[PDB]
Amino acid sequence: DFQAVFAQDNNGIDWVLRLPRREDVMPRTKVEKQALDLVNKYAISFQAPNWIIYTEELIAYKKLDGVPAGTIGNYIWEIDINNVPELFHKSLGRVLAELHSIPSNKAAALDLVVHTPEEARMSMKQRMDAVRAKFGVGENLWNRWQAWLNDDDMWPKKTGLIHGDVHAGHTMIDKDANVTGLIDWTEAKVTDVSHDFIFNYRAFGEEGLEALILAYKEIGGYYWPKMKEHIIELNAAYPVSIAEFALVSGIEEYEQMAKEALEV
Repeated sequence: DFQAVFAQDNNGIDWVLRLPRREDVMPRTKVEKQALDLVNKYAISFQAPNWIIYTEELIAYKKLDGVPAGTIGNYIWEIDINNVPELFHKSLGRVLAELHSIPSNKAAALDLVVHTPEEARMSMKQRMDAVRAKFGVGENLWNRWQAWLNDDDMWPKKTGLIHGDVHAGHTMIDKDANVTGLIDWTEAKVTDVSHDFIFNYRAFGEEGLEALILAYKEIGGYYWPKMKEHIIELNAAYPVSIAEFALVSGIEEYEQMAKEALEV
């Protein structure tokens, strides 16, 4: 959908230019642009791409600081789970807490999706149902999901502005592995903040998840007693996402993957 071009300003500033490959960039990027504008307005403890050039001809922004975390010959490698710097979880907790605290009404005024907590729960229910109607779901997996869905103590009572596509490759870090920015904001919306914790669980296990929760809680982010359990059930609902991708992509490999992951 776009070619990426690095370059430098006359004044020595590094830039990223997005060359559009399709004639519908504007309505297809409007949400991302709005989200980025929002995040840049309110965030001060991390960077997000700031699209100060936004047209059909061109979308361009000043290059963020730092390097993406993890893998990029074969010089730079994925994060070593045996040796994660503590500053990593602490700083990601700081960043997510700031992001998740950005005023929801400001999002509601824009074209971003904004879920109350009840709408986030209902959203998960419907996505599960849709997926099941298309592919079916194994009995034990389905029962686990339903048990989670119906468990009032698990579900958060507040929603916030999330990034929605948090992975190592989307996290900009400095030399000390302090997170300094995030990229790729296409999934930004106001919803269950738990989505932004899934990465830590999957890449770093229960320990990493706990480290992140601890930092987030300590710096003032919204916390509830079953948060960790909830994030783990949300992780257990990943096959919904795989099935969703099979449906939209029509790619057979992922239909196969979906069916295997849905335990049918």
